[PDB]
Amino acid sequence: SDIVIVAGARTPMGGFQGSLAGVSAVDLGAVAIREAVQRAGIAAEDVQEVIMGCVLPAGLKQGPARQAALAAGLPAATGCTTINKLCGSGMKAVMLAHDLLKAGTNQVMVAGGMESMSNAPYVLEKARSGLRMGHGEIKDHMFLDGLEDARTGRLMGSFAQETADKYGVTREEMDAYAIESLKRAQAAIADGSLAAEIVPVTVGESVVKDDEQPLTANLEKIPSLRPAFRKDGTITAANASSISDGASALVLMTAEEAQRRGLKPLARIVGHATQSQDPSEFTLAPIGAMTNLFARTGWSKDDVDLFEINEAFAMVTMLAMREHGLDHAKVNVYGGACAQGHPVGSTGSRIILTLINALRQKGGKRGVASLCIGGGEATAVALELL
Amino acid sequence: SDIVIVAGARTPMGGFQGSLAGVSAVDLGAVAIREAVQRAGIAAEDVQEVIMGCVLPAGLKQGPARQAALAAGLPAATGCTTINKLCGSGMKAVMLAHDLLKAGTNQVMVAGGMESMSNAPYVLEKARSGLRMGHGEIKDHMFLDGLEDARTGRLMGSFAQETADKYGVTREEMDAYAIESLKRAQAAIADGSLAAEIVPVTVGESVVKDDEQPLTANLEKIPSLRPAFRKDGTITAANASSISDGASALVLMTAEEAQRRGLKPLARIVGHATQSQDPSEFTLAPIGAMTNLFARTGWSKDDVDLFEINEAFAMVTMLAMREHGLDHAKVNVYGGACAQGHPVGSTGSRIILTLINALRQKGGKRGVASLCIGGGEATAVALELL
Amino acid sequence: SDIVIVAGARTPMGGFQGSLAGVSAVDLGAVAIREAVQRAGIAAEDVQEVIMGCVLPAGLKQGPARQAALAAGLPAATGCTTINKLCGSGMKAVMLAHDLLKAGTNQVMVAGGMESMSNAPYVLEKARSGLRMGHGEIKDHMFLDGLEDARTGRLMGSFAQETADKYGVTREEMDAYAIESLKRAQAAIADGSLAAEIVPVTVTGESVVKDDEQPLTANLEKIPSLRPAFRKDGTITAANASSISDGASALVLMTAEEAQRRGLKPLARIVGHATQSQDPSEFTLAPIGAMTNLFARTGWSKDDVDLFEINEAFAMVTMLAMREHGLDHAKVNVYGGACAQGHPVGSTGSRIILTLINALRQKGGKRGVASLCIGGGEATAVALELL
Amino acid sequence: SDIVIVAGARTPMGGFQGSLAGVSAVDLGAVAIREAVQRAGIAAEDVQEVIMGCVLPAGLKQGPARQAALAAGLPAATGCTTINKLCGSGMKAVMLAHDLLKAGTNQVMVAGGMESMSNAPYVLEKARSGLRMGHGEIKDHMFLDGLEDARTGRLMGSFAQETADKYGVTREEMDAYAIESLKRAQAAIADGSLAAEIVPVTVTSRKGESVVKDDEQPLTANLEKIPSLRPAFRKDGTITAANASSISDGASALVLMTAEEAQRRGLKPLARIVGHATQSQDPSEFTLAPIGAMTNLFARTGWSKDDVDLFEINEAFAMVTMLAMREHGLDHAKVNVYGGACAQGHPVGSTGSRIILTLINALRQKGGKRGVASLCIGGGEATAVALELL
Repeated sequence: SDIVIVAGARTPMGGFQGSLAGVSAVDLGAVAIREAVQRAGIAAEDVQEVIMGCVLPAGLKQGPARQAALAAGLPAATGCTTINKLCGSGMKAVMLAHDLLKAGTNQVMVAGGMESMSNAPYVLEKARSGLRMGHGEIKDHMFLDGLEDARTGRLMGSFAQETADKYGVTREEMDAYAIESLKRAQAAIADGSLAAEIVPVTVGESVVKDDEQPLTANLEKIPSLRPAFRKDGTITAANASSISDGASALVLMTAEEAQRRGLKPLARIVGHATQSQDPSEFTLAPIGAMTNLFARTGWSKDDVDLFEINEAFAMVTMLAMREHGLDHAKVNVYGGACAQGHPVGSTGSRIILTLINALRQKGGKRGVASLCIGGGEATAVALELL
Repeated sequence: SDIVIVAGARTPMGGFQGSLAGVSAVDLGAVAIREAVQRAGIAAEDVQEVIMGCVLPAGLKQGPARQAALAAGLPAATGCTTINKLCGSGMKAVMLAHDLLKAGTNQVMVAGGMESMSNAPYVLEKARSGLRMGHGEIKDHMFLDGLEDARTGRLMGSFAQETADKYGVTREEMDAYAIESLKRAQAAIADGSLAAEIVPVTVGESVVKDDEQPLTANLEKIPSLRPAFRKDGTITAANASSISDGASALVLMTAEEAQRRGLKPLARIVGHATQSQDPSEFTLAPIGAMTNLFARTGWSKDDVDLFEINEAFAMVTMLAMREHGLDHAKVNVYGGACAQGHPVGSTGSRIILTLINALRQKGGKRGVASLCIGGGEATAVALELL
Repeated sequence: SDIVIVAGARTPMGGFQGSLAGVSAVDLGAVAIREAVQRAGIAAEDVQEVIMGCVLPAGLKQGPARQAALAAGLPAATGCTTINKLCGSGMKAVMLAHDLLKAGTNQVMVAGGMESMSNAPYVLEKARSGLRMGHGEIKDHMFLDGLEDARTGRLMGSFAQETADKYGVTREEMDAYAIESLKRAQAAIADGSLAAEIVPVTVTGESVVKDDEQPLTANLEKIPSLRPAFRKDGTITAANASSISDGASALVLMTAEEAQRRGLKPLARIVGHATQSQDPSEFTLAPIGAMTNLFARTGWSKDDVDLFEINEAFAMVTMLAMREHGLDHAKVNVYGGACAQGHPVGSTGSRIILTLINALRQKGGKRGVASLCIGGGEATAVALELL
Repeated sequence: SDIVIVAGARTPMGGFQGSLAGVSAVDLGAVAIREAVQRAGIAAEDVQEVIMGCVLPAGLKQGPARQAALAAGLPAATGCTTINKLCGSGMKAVMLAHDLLKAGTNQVMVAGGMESMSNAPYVLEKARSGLRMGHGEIKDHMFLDGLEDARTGRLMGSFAQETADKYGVTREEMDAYAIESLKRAQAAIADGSLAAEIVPVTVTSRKGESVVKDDEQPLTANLEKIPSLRPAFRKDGTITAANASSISDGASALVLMTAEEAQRRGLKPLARIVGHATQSQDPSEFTLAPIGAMTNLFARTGWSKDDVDLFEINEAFAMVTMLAMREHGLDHAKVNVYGGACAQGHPVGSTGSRIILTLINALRQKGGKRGVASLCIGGGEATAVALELL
């Protein structure tokens, strides 16, 4: 009945057209799954069902999760499903695995997420039936089906900008938050802290073992960047998370199944929760996400040692902290997406590994991971070390 | 907790650039979702969670399932996920919602699927980074992301031709299955047999109420047509399912939740199962699926009054009927995808609705629905009318 | 020194995705080059150089005039060039051929043009270096490289609209001109007057296209009620403007000495040619200048001219040229023009030369002037007489 | 009428997506023309007709030559034609300009060519009517309309490789001529011999505005790597990136007049054109066309190789120049004396007029009076020009 996380791994996150541009989302997935299975102390053959999140599947070919599982060396006998809950896909994958394990459908599962934003193709909406006469449109798949509101075509960024104005969040405040996340991401790379959640990728040949974007960023240029989403706005490239490539994966089991294998798992899942509201409000949903999780769990803000609230935009984390009265001391201790980027499919499960690793290395037992989700939603997971 | 299908609705199936060509996957999902909710005798605000099948999301804009729920008239408060288990997607959405109800995450869910194969756009792969020099491909998204093996580039039909040669299934055998399926579909259209599962679609403004492909098909010429996947092969455009457009949604609840609302559910989900094996062998996966399903539930084929076994190819239903010793008179009794079409996102849930309709009208009680899946898989669901 | 047209052929003019859409511009040029040379009574090998106009060469493959020449049965020893003087490309082709023969470069040449506006591809401008991120555009080759002004991005019809207003031309005048062109073009097809200039084109079942498509599918009743085409309260329409069109044209040219050396009788002598170049916004007027410059160099006057071919890019082009030069509509485009037939951009310039010659032979004149306007602000004119 | 070259200029040659990638073919055209009309000591207005060679006009907008002239600053009264005779376009523009001048059509013309191979777009053949079902193609305009045989679809390098094989030409021989072409091209750059023929081009980068004054490829070529380069056109071939000219960006323009019109203006022209010739044969034998073209020119002019002080025989491949030199019995010390296309590159639309400018300049500086300029042409052709300094 108690659902435990046995092991996991994430690739480095790559800059846009950066260090993982040579690697398909499927191959990044395969590497995370392979490593998570190996760390979990089980053979490939034991994995009953795979669920992998992926927001941008055009050009990935038939069954991104299925391709990822086989190239991870999981046998044909492992059934696979790819899921899209946008930004939250990765967490939603861990939340479906969780419910399937409590439903008694399976005993060992892989859940996680993958994105190569660098390899999203373009689409021709009128190629098939004919353009006929006159100039036409080639659509960016990542903007069209990923980053843009469907009803109004506006980038999630320009929604984030109306909310930051509404809450009196400042240019300097969001830059201060984004600088601090950068410093923490740099410190964490430098002292070897992230090694324990990372699996290197090899791409003539070359090993990417460290998050690219925080080792390339210039903290000095940050107060002078142009507003990214609205003329004379306050949100920039640096105080919003960057387009990125990465994959993440966990092995979940029932506790009985861990113990039956003689495995000591990392963490039990205490609960999960979902908040859904107007798309315009997506950056605020984690507040809702987390108040639902507190009510379901029994937990309050006092019970939690560490939080991972994803930095989709600096303002998302800051307003969640403010509305829930949290200290930046307890929140994204190793930095986050502003410094490292946001591979939308993967971040949802990635922040769940990061939370564990930091609970383990900083000496906590209880954590909450949470992120906002295009279309106006947010997921949250409550977690205890064992 | 017992898990029940309270109500369900399916659009007509349209042919490739046919009757529903003017309607997006999202809008087909919305017609179906709104009508299921209506038929369940609840309000839109009552649906806590939505999961919808969708194999080809290119061009549909952000969160297909999310756009469908909201255009259905479901509030922003209902949370939404899009899933992809290829031709299995709609059955997998119903399986996930089943397991989430058993886990106690929700009490009311909509699950189903939605495909506009007509409106699948074209994909340009290396445009983003630059083609640099030399010619390139522009990929049919439907082919690349839907119908072709990933590792080989081979259409699933090419795998089905192989398997059928290997099992000694002949052209006249496959065509005999195909002519019978057609007469069942035509009869069922003329009968008014399928008025209870269908919700019409408005595209002047003409209402589409009937499956068009069964009506347009030339029963006469089935044995004349050229082979599809090999110049001397036995599989044709008519003993394989056609490209089509459609959607389908069910309302699922706990037994207790339908009882509290004083609703009369249609059916109980007795259980589900998945089978996964080599991609080249996907056509045979339903045999293994139906074996896992009898094991999981203690059912036998003698327990089953009616089967709905998806006719992705005639040879898939003929081989599953050969290996399980089934009567054709009890399989796909209002026809199937050889006559009607296969909108790959929707068919998995569609056949669950069609199985319940025929059990009610033909007066059985116990039903099995199963279908094959790109990547070497099949899913299976056992239900019982209440 | 004296320069003669020995013979020629033009394909029918097909509509946009109409009768010749299954045929490439290279293959339409091949049909017209082949028949011109059969009608001249010379061997493929007696052709020393080819010059073919083609405004929309993208997707046509290496050397459009080279391909059409070879497909037409001409040997590899015949040198080929492709030219683009926009709408004038096909007249200019004849013009360069005339000068090369004058200069002693060759004794026997083929000159004309070809266009498949139906087969014009789409172009993607940044796909080589990278779109990087964001929505981009896919550009209609026919519009980007043919029909739009490069400096403004404005359709030629948008220039034509402003000029027609400035010169006091009305909806009713242009529609009336364009109904007359329709009636002439239908007459000439039905009574067989165009047979002798046309080479039929067999398509792929297999069938023979022998008649210009567009005058036969035109709705005369709708003309007066059509929406303005290039400005929301304009007078110009799809009907009194020329339509996108497919086809090709080809003439054999020689010095007079070579004609009599081989003992041929040529159709016509070329008395001279002229070019008028001015502001692209004034391109509909440039023919007025072109004919003026021609009258100055030949020593002809309007009154020496028995028949005129003045291409109907727009009905106001021919109207304004007719008004300024004081020409009798009865002596101008006697078998109709491009308002009814279409304007295959690269072919038209040489086509009206062949039509002018057929018209003089059957209506019983001697002296003709072909002129057309050119995108970018130009115009060419040719002086002909029958022998 | 005698026909004189009064003046001309050619842009530096940019490598594929290199030094001139941000300039359109037309902007390179404008720059060459404007500098040629200035050096010719005439006014923009005195130019009555423009003929510009351009092999890849997709995406350049309506009337490439017309835009080149208007942007250079020639008035709207100056008539303009774009021409395509593939690799020979530039030279064809000048031959046509020579003929129209001889025929009395004009007294003052501009001829040349312009190519931006960097900025050639892609084309979708079936997008108009629609792909309907199944995977289609997106074609490289440079390849489809410039560099491959229509009939066979084969790259011009494929034919080149097959002719080299047919004649027994060795990797070593081909590399030895390319090593010499690059030495010549480096030495020409460094002691400023190319300065007189070149008009610099102004470019932009994230650095700001800079000036491109030099041919980039001779400067960034690795001389020592050349024997070690992989073959370019068949698994176990002899032709490579170094012994075949490179894809390139560039424009060139000449002012032509009748000798009378130049006299009338008090100008002193650079050279008279003594004649031109063309050779056409099977597209597979394009690399051999220059041999016939020169034989035909010799026949039309009454000249022999003994009358000729310097030659430019464009190095589309090392083997083009090498086979012409062997068959015409030519001295390599008198052929491509400032290097050629193997070192510098090959903007297909400009190279025909460019080499005529290089040949005049070599003749004034290295000495001599009489030159021949000849190059091969995709589709199996070749043009040649004989000219005399005045």
